[PDB]
Amino acid sequence: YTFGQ
Amino acid sequence: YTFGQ
Amino acid sequence: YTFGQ
Amino acid sequence: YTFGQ
Amino acid sequence: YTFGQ
Amino acid sequence: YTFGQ
Amino acid sequence: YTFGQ
Amino acid sequence: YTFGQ
Repeated sequence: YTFGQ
Repeated sequence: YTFGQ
Repeated sequence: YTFGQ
Repeated sequence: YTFGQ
Repeated sequence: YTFGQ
Repeated sequence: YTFGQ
Repeated sequence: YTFGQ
Repeated sequence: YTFGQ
């Protein structure tokens, strides 16, 4: 799980 | 699990 | 688990 | 920049 | 910059 | 577990 | 800059 | 700068 912003 | 901003 | 900002 | 694995 | 594994 | 800011 | 593993 | 393992 990867969340990038 | 990775969260980056 | 990695949280970066 | 976010790199997750 | 966030690198997680 | 790593938290960085 | 955050590096976690 | 945070490095965690």
